[PDB]
Amino acid sequence: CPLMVKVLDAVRGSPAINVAVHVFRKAADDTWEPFASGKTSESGELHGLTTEEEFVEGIYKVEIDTKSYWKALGISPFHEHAEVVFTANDSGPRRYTIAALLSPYSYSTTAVVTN
Amino acid sequence: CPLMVKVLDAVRGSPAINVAVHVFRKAADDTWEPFASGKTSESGELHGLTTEEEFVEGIYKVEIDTKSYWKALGISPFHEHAEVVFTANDSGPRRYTIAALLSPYSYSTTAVVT
Amino acid sequence: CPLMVKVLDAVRGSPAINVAVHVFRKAADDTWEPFASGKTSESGELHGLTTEEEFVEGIYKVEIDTKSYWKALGISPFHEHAEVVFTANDSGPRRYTIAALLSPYSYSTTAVVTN
Amino acid sequence: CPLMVKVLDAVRGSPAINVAVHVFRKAADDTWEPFASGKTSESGELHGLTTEEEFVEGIYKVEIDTKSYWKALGISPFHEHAEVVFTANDSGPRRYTIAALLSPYSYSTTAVVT
Ligand SMILES: O=C(O)c1ccc(-c2ccc(OCCCCOc3ccc(Nc4ccccc4C(=O)O)cc3)cc2)cc1
Repeated sequence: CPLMVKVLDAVRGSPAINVAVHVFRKAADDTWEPFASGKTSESGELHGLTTEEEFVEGIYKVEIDTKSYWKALGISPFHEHAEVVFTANDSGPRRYTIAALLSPYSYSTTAVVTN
Repeated sequence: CPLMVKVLDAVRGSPAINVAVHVFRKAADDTWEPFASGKTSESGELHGLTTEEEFVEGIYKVEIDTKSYWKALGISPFHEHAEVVFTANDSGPRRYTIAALLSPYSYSTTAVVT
Repeated sequence: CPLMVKVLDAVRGSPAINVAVHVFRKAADDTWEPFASGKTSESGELHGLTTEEEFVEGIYKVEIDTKSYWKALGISPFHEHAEVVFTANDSGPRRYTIAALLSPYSYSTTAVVTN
Repeated sequence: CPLMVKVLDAVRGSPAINVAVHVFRKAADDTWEPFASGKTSESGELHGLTTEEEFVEGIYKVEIDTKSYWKALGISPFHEHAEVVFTANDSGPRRYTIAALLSPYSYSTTAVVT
């Protein structure tokens, strides 16, 4: 599938499990429209967000709910969430993986784009 | 100086200079209102964004214009911008430094609160 | 298998392919003894370094040959290599993944340890 | 001051204070010879390690004692230490800053050469 998210926890040295992810797509009126959502599995991966057909060209926001993750673990973090904003599929369909590493005061994201 | 932003370039091994940064505060109606802005200096740092008097508790967004930065170097980047969204909290320490490390397909951010 | 390495390239937004990895284990005389080696695949992953039986307790060094990687791409990087040094299997067998993100002047490593 | 080390703690959102750092230079016989050492300050930085006169071209190793740092906070970390190994090269810029970001199971390092 063309959009996947994988999250690691740098404190525990583990997949980040049960991380909620909401994806938005910029609409014609310039608002963020809800596009897809899900949560990471026991492997820290989130599969099945969308399909090739539905994942059209656009500007997408992948919101990773890092505060809700840290608060569900009873930890007080810094950030409200991690925001990944990117233009997708503007040269034809690609497959996008958003990889994230989380600590309470830091996060890091990288994109792996394949054709 | 309660808020400082520092931006580094992981490709060239340098400060990220002349990067535009826009800070917003979340208003009561959930909209982002402009709060402060600037360009990073030769050291990749942006000082003097706000004062202790103006910088009250609440949710702030720091938007870093990474796309223009990369395109000026002739590099096509992945992100439209980098975003850092956080709550400022008078409990605990007073000075927030937001540090960003940039690559064309990656951004990392950490907070140093002292 | 109990020791895996996965590497991403933050410049290209791709797996880091053909990255050489050498693993060492501290011997009784305190020298670094060669233990296993390999290179990342087209997926940026390196599987098959060792076995449960051979991967005994010890202090291991995973050397990721980042300079050779960047130089094979004709790019001049900063670091000679990335070094991951850790005690393994001291509470029983675990499975270790060393995840790395590379840029010419930076690198990042995280460990995912499962039981 | 051609070489500076700065260390940050991603768990607490603070400088990593009183972290021991040992710098070595590679000798002709491939052994690591002591070169300079220190503890990070209250700002998490370590200044005054060397001078331009002593810091000649060659391969250097910066070893950061992250394991003691974490254990003093009551945290069992993954790494025995962090290592940064690099060639110092008079071609191009003169001042090397080695920045490290620490978590118990992760370390990241970037170089800023100006
Ligand atoms: O004050 C100052 O001057 C100053 C200077 C520099 C600073 C830094 C230094 C280093 C970082 O490092 C950035 C974070 C590290 C990169 O993150 C990632 C590491 C590993 C992976 N890997 C994966 C994660 C999930 C799934 C799969 C992978 C994989 O296959 O590799 C992704 C991102 C950030 C800031 C801070 C302050």
